[PDB]
Amino acid sequence: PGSMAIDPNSIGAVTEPMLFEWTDRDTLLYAIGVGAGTGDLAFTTENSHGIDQQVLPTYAVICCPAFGAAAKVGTFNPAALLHGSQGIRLHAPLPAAGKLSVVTEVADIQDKGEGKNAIVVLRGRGCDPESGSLVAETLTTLVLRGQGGFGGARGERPAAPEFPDRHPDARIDMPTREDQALIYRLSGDRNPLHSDPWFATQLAGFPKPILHGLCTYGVAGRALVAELGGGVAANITSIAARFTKPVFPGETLSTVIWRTEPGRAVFRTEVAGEARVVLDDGAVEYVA
Amino acid sequence: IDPNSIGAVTEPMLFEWTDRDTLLYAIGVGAGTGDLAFTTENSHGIDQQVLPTYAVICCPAFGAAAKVLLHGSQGIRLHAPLPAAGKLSVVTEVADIQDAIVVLRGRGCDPESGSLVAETLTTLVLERPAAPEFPDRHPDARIDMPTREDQALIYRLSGDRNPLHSDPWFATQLAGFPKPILHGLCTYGVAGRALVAELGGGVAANITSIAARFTKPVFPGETLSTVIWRTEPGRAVFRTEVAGSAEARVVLDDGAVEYVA
Ligand SMILES: [Cl-]
Ligand SMILES: [Cl-]
Ligand SMILES: [Cl-]
Repeated sequence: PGSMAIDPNSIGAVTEPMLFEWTDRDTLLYAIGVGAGTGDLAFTTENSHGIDQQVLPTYAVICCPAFGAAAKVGTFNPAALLHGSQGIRLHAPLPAAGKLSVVTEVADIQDKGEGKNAIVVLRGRGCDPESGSLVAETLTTLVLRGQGGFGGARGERPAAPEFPDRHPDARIDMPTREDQALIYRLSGDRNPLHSDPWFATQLAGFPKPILHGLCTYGVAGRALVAELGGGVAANITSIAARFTKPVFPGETLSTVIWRTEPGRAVFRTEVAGEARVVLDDGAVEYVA
Repeated sequence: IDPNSIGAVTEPMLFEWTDRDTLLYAIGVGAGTGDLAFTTENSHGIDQQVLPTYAVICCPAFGAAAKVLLHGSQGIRLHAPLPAAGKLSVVTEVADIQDAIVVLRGRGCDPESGSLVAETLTTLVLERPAAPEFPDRHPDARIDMPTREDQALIYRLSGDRNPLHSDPWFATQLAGFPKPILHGLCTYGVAGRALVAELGGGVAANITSIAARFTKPVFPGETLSTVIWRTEPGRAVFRTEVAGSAEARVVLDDGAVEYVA
């Protein structure tokens, strides 16, 4: 009776194309959502003198969400990212305003056994409707705590990235606002875990509402765009990370980065205390 | 500016909005985690309320310019609570051109019933009516509300993209300010919030009409201090000031409110 229904026969199941459309208001709102301000007007304005709007590449999680595919596997929440991971890959810049035809898919289902975890992997692909050309990909890895033993394949946990044994090449601090979740939720995730202290505590057990995991991911994304992409959105190709611990709005997010190989880096995001790691196993591909 | 245009009207326009819009507006005018009725829709035991100043967004008088704010004025009057999501049939009028001074009026009705929901009156500076009278005594209330340095970047997402408020280049090299300025309608909203708390009991519906004059500019990050006097039952007058660093700078003046208790 306490078991989660997980279809081990659903790997490969896919959703029909769904059109995601947005205007510049949305991409601007998202940018402010992940903490962009007066300091980077390319992300927070469209009509400033000598500055074309750029779109953060982590916006792929909103216009190309892999989420729809979860309904093929079971009825669990596709967006509960704790202990899970999120990856994005871009093949073109996302325009300030546009449309994508998004299809999703159950990429993988892993059964670690009764009283161990289920792992569900959802993959999103977004293409320009006219040309059919591939714009963005997303990968959402969900950990369903203790829900194994449903008749699935054991599988293989992917290799964690190698973190060089030295000091980080760069530490980018990004503050967050006490009210940040209230703006970030207007990019679509209205879950009251992030906005209602009643709910956050009475159902979820936290002293206060937690910041959206994807907001944290967007903040780390801004730090990576600055440090590795030269402040050029388009120069970040892929970003992946694992969500290890929750963040509270108002906490400062330190993204520690290591350049490993031309066009590649690894990272973590933490909150200075011993530091709490909140994003781990970060991996980035970028154009020099 | 043909002075022949008085009494001219635009054909009706449908203004439509969802909860995202009214929640965004409230955050635009500085509401936060301590104002869950205005900034959330699904918080336990709290129905979303819409700040009455949202009339300036859903009942815009500016349709009438084609037929023709600092230093200008804005008034609103509401006959019903604005709903979190909804729509209005809006019609705008050139109320008066003075000879440069242009007074535009908007009226928004419920499309199904044809019933009047909101009125707005927008005075643009390019008979001057009676200033309210302020009583010679210390205010009944002073309500201080901060703004964030990014306040204008949020507020502009309720429609007004004027680079005056967002682009440092435009503001300093063409418009004559030291840095971008906060939308006057934003300051008005912040004063709106002050009024709702002090005179409305936190119930935004309780504030029926607000009118004020924009006298000096505000910059994002400044604390706006609304000074309020209860005059006659169900009525009050106010100003909104930024505390000097010096004499306090008055940014909204001639403020008059009608509310219900
Ligand atoms: Cl910034
Ligand atoms: Cl939304
Ligand atoms: Cl807008």
